[PDB]
Amino acid sequence: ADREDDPNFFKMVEGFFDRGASIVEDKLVEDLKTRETEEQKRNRVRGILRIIKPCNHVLSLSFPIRRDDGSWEVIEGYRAQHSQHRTPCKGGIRYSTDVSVDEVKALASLMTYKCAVVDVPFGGAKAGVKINPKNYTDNELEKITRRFTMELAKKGFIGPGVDVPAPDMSTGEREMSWIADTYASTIGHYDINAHACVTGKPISQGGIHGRISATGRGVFHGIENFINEASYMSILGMTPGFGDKTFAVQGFGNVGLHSMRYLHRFGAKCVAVGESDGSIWNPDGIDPKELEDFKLQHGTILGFPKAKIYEGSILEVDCDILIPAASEKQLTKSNAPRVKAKIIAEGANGPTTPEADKIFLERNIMVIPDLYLNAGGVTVSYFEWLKNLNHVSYGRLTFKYERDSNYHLLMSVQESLERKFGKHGGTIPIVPTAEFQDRISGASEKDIVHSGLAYTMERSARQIMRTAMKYNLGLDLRTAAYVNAIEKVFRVYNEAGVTFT
Amino acid sequence: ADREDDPNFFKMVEGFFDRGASIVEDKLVEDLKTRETEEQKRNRVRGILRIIKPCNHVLSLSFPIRRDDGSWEVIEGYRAQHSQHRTPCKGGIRYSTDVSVDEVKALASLMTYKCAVVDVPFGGAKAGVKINPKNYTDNELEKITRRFTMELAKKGFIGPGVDVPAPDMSTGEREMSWIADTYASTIGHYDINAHACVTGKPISQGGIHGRISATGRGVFHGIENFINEASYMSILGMTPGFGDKTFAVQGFGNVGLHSMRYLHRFGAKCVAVGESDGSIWNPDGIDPKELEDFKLQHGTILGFPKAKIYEGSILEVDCDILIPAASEKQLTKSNAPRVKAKIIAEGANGPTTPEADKIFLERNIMVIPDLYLNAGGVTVSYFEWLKNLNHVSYGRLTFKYERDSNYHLLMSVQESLERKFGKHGGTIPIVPTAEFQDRISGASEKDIVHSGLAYTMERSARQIMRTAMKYNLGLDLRTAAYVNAIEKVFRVYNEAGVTFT
Amino acid sequence: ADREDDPNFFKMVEGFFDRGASIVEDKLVEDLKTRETEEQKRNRVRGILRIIKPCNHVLSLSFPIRRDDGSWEVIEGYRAQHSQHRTPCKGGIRYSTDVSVDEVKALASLMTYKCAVVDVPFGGAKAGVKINPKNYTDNELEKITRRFTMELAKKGFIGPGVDVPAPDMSTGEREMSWIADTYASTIGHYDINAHACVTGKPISQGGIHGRISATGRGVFHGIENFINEASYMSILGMTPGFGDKTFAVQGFGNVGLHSMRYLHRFGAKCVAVGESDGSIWNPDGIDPKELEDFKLQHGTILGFPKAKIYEGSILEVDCDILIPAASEKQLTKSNAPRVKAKIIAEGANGPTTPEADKIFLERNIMVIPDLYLNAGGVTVSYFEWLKNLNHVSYGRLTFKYERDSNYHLLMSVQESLERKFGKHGGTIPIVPTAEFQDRISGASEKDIVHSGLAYTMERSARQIMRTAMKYNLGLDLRTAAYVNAIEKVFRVYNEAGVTFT
Ligand SMILES: NC(=O)C1=CN([C@@H]2O[C@H](COP(=O)(O)OP(=O)(O)OC[C@H]3O[C@@H](n4cnc5c(N)ncnc54)[C@H](O)[C@@H]3O)[C@@H](O)[C@H]2O)C=CC1
Ligand SMILES: NC(=O)C1=CN([C@@H]2O[C@H](COP(=O)(O)OP(=O)(O)OC[C@H]3O[C@@H](n4cnc5c(N)ncnc54)[C@H](O)[C@@H]3O)[C@@H](O)[C@H]2O)C=CC1
Ligand SMILES: NC(=O)C1=CN([C@@H]2O[C@H](COP(=O)(O)OP(=O)(O)OC[C@H]3O[C@@H](n4cnc5c(N)ncnc54)[C@H](O)[C@@H]3O)[C@@H](O)[C@H]2O)C=CC1
Ligand SMILES: NC(=O)C1=CN([C@@H]2O[C@H](COP(=O)(O)OP(=O)(O)OC[C@H]3O[C@@H](n4cnc5c(N)ncnc54)[C@H](O)[C@@H]3O)[C@@H](O)[C@H]2O)C=CC1
Ligand SMILES: NC(=O)C1=CN([C@@H]2O[C@H](COP(=O)(O)OP(=O)(O)OC[C@H]3O[C@@H](n4cnc5c(N)ncnc54)[C@H](O)[C@@H]3O)[C@@H](O)[C@H]2O)C=CC1
Ligand SMILES: NC(=O)C1=CN([C@@H]2O[C@H](COP(=O)(O)OP(=O)(O)OC[C@H]3O[C@@H](n4cnc5c(N)ncnc54)[C@H](O)[C@@H]3O)[C@@H](O)[C@H]2O)C=CC1
Ligand SMILES: Nc1nc2c(ncn2[C@@H]2O[C@H](COP(=O)(O)OP(=O)(O)OP(=O)(O)O)[C@@H](O)[C@H]2O)c(=O)[nH]1
Ligand SMILES: Nc1nc2c(ncn2[C@@H]2O[C@H](COP(=O)(O)OP(=O)(O)OP(=O)(O)O)[C@@H](O)[C@H]2O)c(=O)[nH]1
Ligand SMILES: Nc1nc2c(ncn2[C@@H]2O[C@H](COP(=O)(O)OP(=O)(O)OP(=O)(O)O)[C@@H](O)[C@H]2O)c(=O)[nH]1
Ligand SMILES: N[C@@H](CCC(=O)O)C(=O)O
Ligand SMILES: N[C@@H](CCC(=O)O)C(=O)O
Ligand SMILES: N[C@@H](CCC(=O)O)C(=O)O
Repeated sequence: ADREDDPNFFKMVEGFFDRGASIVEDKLVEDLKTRETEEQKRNRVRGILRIIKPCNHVLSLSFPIRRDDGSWEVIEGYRAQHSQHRTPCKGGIRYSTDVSVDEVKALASLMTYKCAVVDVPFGGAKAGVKINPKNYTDNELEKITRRFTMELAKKGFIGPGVDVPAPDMSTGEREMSWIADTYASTIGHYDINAHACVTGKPISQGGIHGRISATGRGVFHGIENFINEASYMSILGMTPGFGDKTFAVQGFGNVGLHSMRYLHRFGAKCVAVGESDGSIWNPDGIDPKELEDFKLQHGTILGFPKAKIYEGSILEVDCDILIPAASEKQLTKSNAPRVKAKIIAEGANGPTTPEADKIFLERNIMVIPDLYLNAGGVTVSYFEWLKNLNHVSYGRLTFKYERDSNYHLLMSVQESLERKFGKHGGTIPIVPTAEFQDRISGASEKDIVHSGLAYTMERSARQIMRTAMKYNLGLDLRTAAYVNAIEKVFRVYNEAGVTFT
Repeated sequence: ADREDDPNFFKMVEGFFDRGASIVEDKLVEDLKTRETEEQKRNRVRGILRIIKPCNHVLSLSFPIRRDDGSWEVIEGYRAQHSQHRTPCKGGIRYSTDVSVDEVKALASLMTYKCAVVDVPFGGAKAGVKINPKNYTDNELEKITRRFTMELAKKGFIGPGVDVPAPDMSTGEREMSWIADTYASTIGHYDINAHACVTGKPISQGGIHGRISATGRGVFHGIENFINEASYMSILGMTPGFGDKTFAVQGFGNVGLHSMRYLHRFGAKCVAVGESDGSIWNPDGIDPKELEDFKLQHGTILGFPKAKIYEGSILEVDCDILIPAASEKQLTKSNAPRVKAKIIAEGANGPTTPEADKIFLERNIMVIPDLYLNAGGVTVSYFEWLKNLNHVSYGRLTFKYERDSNYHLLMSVQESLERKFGKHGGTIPIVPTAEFQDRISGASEKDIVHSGLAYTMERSARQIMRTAMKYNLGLDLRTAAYVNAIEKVFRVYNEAGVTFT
Repeated sequence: ADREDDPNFFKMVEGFFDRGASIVEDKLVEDLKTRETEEQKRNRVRGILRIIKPCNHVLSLSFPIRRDDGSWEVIEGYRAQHSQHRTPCKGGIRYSTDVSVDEVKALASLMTYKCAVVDVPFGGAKAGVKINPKNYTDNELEKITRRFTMELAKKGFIGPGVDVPAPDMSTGEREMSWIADTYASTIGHYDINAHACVTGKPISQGGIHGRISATGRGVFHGIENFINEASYMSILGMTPGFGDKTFAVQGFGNVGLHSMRYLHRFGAKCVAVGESDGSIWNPDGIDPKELEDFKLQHGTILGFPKAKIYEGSILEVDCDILIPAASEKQLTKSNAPRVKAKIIAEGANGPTTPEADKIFLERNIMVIPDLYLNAGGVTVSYFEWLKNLNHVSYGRLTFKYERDSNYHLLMSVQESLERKFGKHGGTIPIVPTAEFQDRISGASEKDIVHSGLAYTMERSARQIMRTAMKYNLGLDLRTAAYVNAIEKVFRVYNEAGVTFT
């Protein structure tokens, strides 16, 4: 944590909101066309916004466990539900000591708008267990997450139609596998959609393919849709395309390692990798496989053979693209000036504070907002949820049909050409290309996740790019997204009677 | 609020706990008799205590209402569940702007031990809606409490087997009548015990006789069982009995008005009555029926014809018995020295801070602790709960039997005496006394509440007086009660496996 | 039942398991990637296998039915749930006097692996009512199955998210229609997915097209994918293709009649048909839609005009392909030597005992295992289940789109060719082939069942073939399938924490 700029997390995000609030508030009053045409439209709007910003529910949990050494410990744990204009709430579970109600109240709110950015029909939620996960044995962490699932389940803070958790900092597949099992074996025993209570699940437990990457893949597509618009690259003095760029990732978690993998593939070059014990560096480039294989073996990126051990801030490392994939409030009033880089891809949730945005705005540094960029996490989870509901491995019912159907479709173009060019213009093979033989049978689960994600990272980027053009926000993409979010979330409340009254 | 001594409410009550924790800690290790005789007994005790102290659950609510003037307002609202060693949780709903999570986390904990004092089998809960209730119209207050019931019901913070609210500051019958009706008409629709979700209900709604008084009646019984022990009255330099005492009540609510009524009856004089706008005074005595009739008509005690307004603190009024029936943290390090008086009957929840107890201890001033004294509220509610479970007006099935049975019992003593004293002994009428003609048919609902309350304000004062003798606490009755509470609450956790693990 | 080889049914199938257990045990330890790398990877593999083998749950039912003649009779009835690594359990209901807990414990286990073979996400279950169904009137059989549904429903052994029965020996559509109706009208009254509690339902009740055939269709696909692989036909000394083969089916039920129909169509020629009263024979060929018309009219295949009555065991009939579609344990140590045939297509559940496999292995006789071959039953049921969850007749929402879309797609190939070949080159009709006019609108429910089944009988055969090659099992396809099943079922347990603990 910084101190010069360590603003309250929930209020910080409220700040981002209140800015989007004003910028559409005119439009919201404008298409509202009710009888009560006045500034009653405005106060009907300025009331519904006041209903949105604050969280609907927060549950606080002091629950015991008996540690491995026979002793008793009390665990603090929180789950804020921000909005519910879409049931079920969505949002991850975070294991840290930083965990605090305001931090979960903040992340939850982010999930509300984040889902509104990428048109996932979930209300925002989040949750923290206030533990250093390093300091508990795996059996302790199991007994902790299972118990946390119970106490959440009993008070209505996890359920396929109510609230669907997912992984986050220091939680992943394993934790999610437990959360399902408890709910499936206990309270959700008769629930057919029981295993749809939580995403990020291991594939064998009902998870969806590519969800672990997913968030990092979406990070790729988010940087892409912008870095391949010279209209913005003209404003950063950079060339369109990944081919020649250099980047740096703070954090090497599920968002870091996979944001590094998907860029080091589709073009650019990793220069430096951070972690909560220090960074490594190499301008020549760092291979993600080698580094990952070194973090698996030795549990730290430090001491990488093919990269020095950068003294200094990772956020300041000279590069093109800075990807904070760590915790929040990392770029602040004080270090934001020194960031030497040109594109900020917020992988992590709110890693940049509003005072860093004002600097980055001035310094013509493009911050790709947290709302849009890591929405790949929720999007693929949103798929993992529908998979759990449709109870089929996607593609299965149809494969040998849009296959045979296409081979017959092709055989029509063929017979029709032969049937005009005689036994005596030849035989005309109509045959799938190489990059159609791989789609000849249609959508597999692998593919849907990719294209389903690819589509809405692209679509929702233009939805931002219009709005940044429209209201003339330029490189203030953060305000552009919250404008879109505030509008979509409002549409629900407006056409609803707003409350059971 | 004071500012020399305005300690954190939850931590304040934790303070009272930690004191009781140490004093029995030895005994708890003592009767524990496990295989693992050590100071694992002590750490197995000190762990279970660490599980008790902190609340199990807190739910935080920002829910909208439409005010009367068509506008939207967001309402903040909290319900901490302290313990659950007894389901269902019990505890009131408070309407104030003082409402804060720490204040509800504090009161909830008090309800846990309060129920343990008077052997009510409920875990402690409480709840606040953070509104000034006077600033909302009755229609607003209705759709505020109804909505608050919903959001509590949905997240599992109200239910006959889960959590049973009750009235408190600025809530009473009317609110409770709403809380039932929503739950009964909505979520608890099929629940046979639906109307058992909340106590303090109007009699016509399933309430129990004398519940509104109840808390103030129990306040009478509590002062009584002590003021009629010269062993304590020798230590205060005061005479046993109510007949000659004078008393002052801060606050004129459900706890004030009825603590005043039940003492001005069974003996002593009212000298002064406080309220959040000032106090009235009259050493000659103040009649509760006249005052109440003046507060009903004019909505304030100020300007009472037969009592001027008192210049100065109501708590400092010269008198025998000080009854704070207001909000908490009223007697503090700074005004506790000046308190004229000799018996402090804490009607309100925690109206005295731990530093005031230090002074009162020194100054030989007997503070009758909040745990024991206002437990009449929960006790009669506990009856109101059983009534809604037994679905019978108490006494109904038996009246004309323990009636006819007694008249036949009497007719046996008679015939048997005649059957020995022949003719020439006369006829010997055996006839109920006047007081026994009123009980000839047995327990009515009125009576059970009285004696059922009377019993356990007695049986539990005993249990405190035993323990203040035992561990030699003298006039530290507050520590005496927490000693009983901590022991009873522990007795559950110990014989339980402590957690599903 | 045989005498020399009548092994315990559950232990028999355990035998098939334990064989597959050892063969992958090495691999399972191999890809296990834990840092407890020892031969304690082996013992936690050996533990997880020990958890798989035995059934999780068996429910035993003595329930009364009143017969038609006013009298009372008690009905014995069992439902073992083998595994639950996939909810909901799947598996049929069998009406026989052979029914015994061991026999249901056995079939249930088979359903677990059977679903793992063909990647249906269900745990294995089965159920028997211990009645001779011919000895009860249809109104008796109705009140029997309805009552059996209740007692199963109440104890949690039937439910769309819990356990989904289906037909089996002496049960079919009619019984399944009842099972739905009771649970739809009673316990599942509010359940939206109520009618998804049971498959095999009549089409009008929520059933899926072709489910009655389905199992026999899949029997066709199974024999096919092998008999069209000369790599195995070289090993049996037989020619690839159906065109010239002769087969014999023991049993003429849902599995027999439709295994006969789908082969007598797509090539080969029925030689003999068994039933529980004797067989018929005709080397010239037997038409299924004469023999069925004779069984419908006369309730027996015996005395078929165009086929004499056969003089000995149906299993011993000289032919190419032996299809046991009867009860289990039919080919044993004693008659397995004299089976005069080259391909054994286990339609029935476990019709061949492990000692018969030992002979068939030696005698180079290919047994197509029960796991793989009749998995068409569960597969189409698995479709019937998803249909009742998706609440739409498949294909409906899209028909007139992938139709118009294709006609527009074709119109693009056309206009683009015309756009290049001018008025000079003519008009170039692009027109669907005959085959493709029947798919022009896309997947109907009929088609999905076919291709959806066709695919996975074809995707899962070529998971067996490329495990029989891998671990060199040759014509031991039964061990090859259990190797796949044990692996897929393992994977869930491994990545799960394995139990609530
Ligand atoms: N798992 C998922 O699907 C999603 C995660 N996110 C966000 O990504 C961010 C974190 O990524 P995770 O997925 O939880 O992976 P993670 O929890 O495994 O990442 C943390 C790793 O990076 C290091 N690290 C943590 N904080 C650091 C800091 N301030 N400075 C330097 N190094 C630090 C730590 O040593 C740790 O090893 C969060 O903001 C999270 O909300 C959002 C999209 C999806
Ligand atoms: N206990 C449960 O019911 C859980 C829910 N599911 C549901 O399964 C449905 C269908 O797709 P998936 O089964 O996930 O297969 P999948 O093809 O999507 O991939 C899952 C992995 O497990 C393998 N697998 C296939 N059948 C399996 C079986 N019966 N048991 C264990 N592993 C099997 C697959 O070959 C694959 O390697 C999903 O819609 C999901 O909702 C799957 C996991 C656990
Ligand atoms: N209603 C019940 O059955 C139970 C309530 N209590 C406690 O009694 C106390 C309050 O009385 P209630 O009947 O609950 O509600 P109430 O609102 O009817 O009574 C409170 C009275 O005291 C006045 N007041 C509030 N704060 C004051 C302050 N700082 N200074 C001077 N006057 C103030 C208020 O104007 C009001 O007249 C609280 O501690 C409450 O939690 C405890 C036992 C049972
Ligand atoms: N809507 C409601 O009022 C609900 C209340 N209940 C149960 O009602 C039960 C009966 O208690 P009570 O008989 O009221 O106490 P009670 O002790 O006062 O019964 C005798 C007197 O109460 C009056 N009374 C009795 N039943 C009444 C009724 N249904 N409506 C209006 N006045 C009535 C009569 O004037 C009678 O003289 C309670 O025990 C409660 O469990 C449960 C469901 C709904
Ligand atoms: N309907 C389904 O879903 C599928 C059924 N199976 C299995 O196929 C076998 C046949 O059952 P279904 O076709 O389903 O219904 P079914 O009950 O109508 O078929 C039974 C046929 O076999 C005859 N039969 C009984 N015992 C015999 C014996 N010792 N010798 C010769 N014939 C005998 C019966 O009289 C009748 O001809 C069963 O073992 C079943 O487990 C396997 C998977 C799918
Ligand atoms: N009753 C159930 O089983 C529940 C499941 N669903 C699902 O909704 C869909 C129902 O469509 P289907 O009627 O099965 O397909 P469909 O309309 O193509 O007709 C198929 C069969 O249903 C009957 N049928 C034809 N038209 C009908 C009509 N307008 N209304 C009622 N029956 C008609 C005929 O017997 C025909 O053989 C299915 O997917 C079903 O699984 C929906 C609600 C409850
Ligand atoms: N730890 C780690 N995970 C990987 C690595 N490569 C891929 N993954 C993840 O592992 C899963 C299996 O990946 P693949 O079988 O290669 O399939 P894919 O669709 O090509 O996946 P991607 O190339 O990652 O988009 C994917 O969901 C990836 O997210 C790697 O090198 N290390
Ligand atoms: N608010 C209020 N209620 C009263 C008062 N007096 C009586 N009641 C109610 O009417 C019932 C009959 O009163 P009483 O005849 O005096 O008998 P009681 O129950 O011993 O009186 P209390 O305990 O003082 O209420 C009581 O149980 C009370 O519920 C009063 O002065 N004020
Ligand atoms: N019992 C019986 N059912 C038949 C027979 N022929 C057709 N069917 C029914 O028809 C269904 C499917 O038939 P079709 O719609 O004609 O499909 P198809 O491609 O023309 O050929 P099939 O599926 O073999 O009949 C089967 O599931 C049976 O229910 C028959 O000879 N006997
Ligand atoms: N925790 C991730 C993923 C949320 C989810 O997939 O539900 C996020 O906040 O974006
Ligand atoms: N609010 C009162 C009454 C609670 C109840 O009766 O449940 C108290 O805290 O004692
Ligand atoms: N009874 C059949 C069908 C099971 C099902 O479709 O559920 C079998 O065991 O394969």
